[PDB]
Amino acid sequence: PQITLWKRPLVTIKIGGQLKEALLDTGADDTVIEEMSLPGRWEPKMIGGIGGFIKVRQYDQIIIEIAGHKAIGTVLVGPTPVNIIGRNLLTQIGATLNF
Amino acid sequence: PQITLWKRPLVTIKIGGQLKEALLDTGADDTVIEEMSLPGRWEPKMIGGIGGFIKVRQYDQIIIEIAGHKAIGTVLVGPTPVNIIGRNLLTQIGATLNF
Ligand SMILES: CCCC[C@H](NC(=O)[C@H](C)NC(=O)[C@H](CCC(=O)O)NC(=O)[C@H](Cc1ccccc1)NC[C@H](CC(C)C)NC(=O)[C@@H](NC(=O)[C@@H](N)CCCNC(N)=[NH2+])C(C)C)C(N)=O
Repeated sequence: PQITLWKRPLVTIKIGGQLKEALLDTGADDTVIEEMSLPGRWEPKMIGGIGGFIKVRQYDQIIIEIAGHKAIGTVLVGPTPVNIIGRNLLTQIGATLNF
Repeated sequence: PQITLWKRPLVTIKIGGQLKEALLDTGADDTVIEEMSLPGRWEPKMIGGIGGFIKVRQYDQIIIEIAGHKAIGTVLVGPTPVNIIGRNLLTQIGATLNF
């Protein structure tokens, strides 16, 4: 897929058997998903963004399918206004920005 | 160019008469620049992201050259942690997201 940017780049993902919508974000180092139950151990972390810092639960080596492509890596879960797929996962599906 | 996502995608931009380094942010609807005295009128605006909102000043019709690509649109100036080139300007340089 060659995704143009006139609209927000929304993609369907499947995490924990659950389908959700997420924004492919090249300005995010990591991947933060809204509060949900995820099987596994998780370590408490803090990340920051434009408005400041938020507390998240950190899950390692989670299997996640982004637009059909699979990836296995870290997923942070917490109070984000929107689900974001960061660079840690976008590199796994071989996404690049072009112009 | 084709930008890979192993590292933050940073490019040099030109606003007003100065050179800067900005991050191409596919998950930013808007463009927000670090604090700087740009001549011209503006309106107060509130912008949010992860963690909350920040107050910014809004300038319209500003010309920015990004990666040797001139565009023109609204720029928001405020105490942002990084210069962020959003979709309002990315669509003007014809940038796509491909995986
Ligand atoms: C391996 C870990 C690395 C270290 C780790 N990294 C970070 O914290 C880095 C700097 N932060 C990030 O990468 C975070 C996302 C979270 C994350 O990836 O962890 N990135 C971000 O927050 C980037 C911008 C940025 C980049 C780098 C630094 C700071 C800021 N923006 C992400 C964000 C996504 C959006 C859909 C909410 N976009 C925005 O914030 C833009 N906002 C918008 O476009 C709004 N119009 C959206 C709606 C707002 N309102 C609402 N939802 N009710 C803004 C630039 C105008 C850490 N914790 O220190």
